[PDB]
Amino acid sequence: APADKPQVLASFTQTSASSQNAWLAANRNQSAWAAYEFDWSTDLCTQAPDNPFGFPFNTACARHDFGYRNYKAAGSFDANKSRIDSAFYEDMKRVCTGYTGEKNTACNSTAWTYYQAVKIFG
Repeated sequence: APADKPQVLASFTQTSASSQNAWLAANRNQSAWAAYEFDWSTDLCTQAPDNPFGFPFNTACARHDFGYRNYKAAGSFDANKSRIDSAFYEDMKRVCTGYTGEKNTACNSTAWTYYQAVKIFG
């Protein structure tokens, strides 16, 4: 793979909106990133806790899968797990800002539950 793969992987897995935006563009153009041989497989939120109100967290889950799978492939998972989990939480919170009142609180509560369900592993 290219020499800057570790840096590209870091850039796609930060908690910032710009990192998520960069990853989203790559996700839509995976073939353009073929040289990097990233693991683009994801189960979306199928292995996550219940989502009774149906908030659209699929993309949040997808980027979290990307972070986990690729850092595990690089053999440096334990040291990056925290940031990946946090980025996941931030991605979900971004979704929630689109709601007000009860919905906003319910959305943030579901986001917290999802985050805690992965944080339990370490």
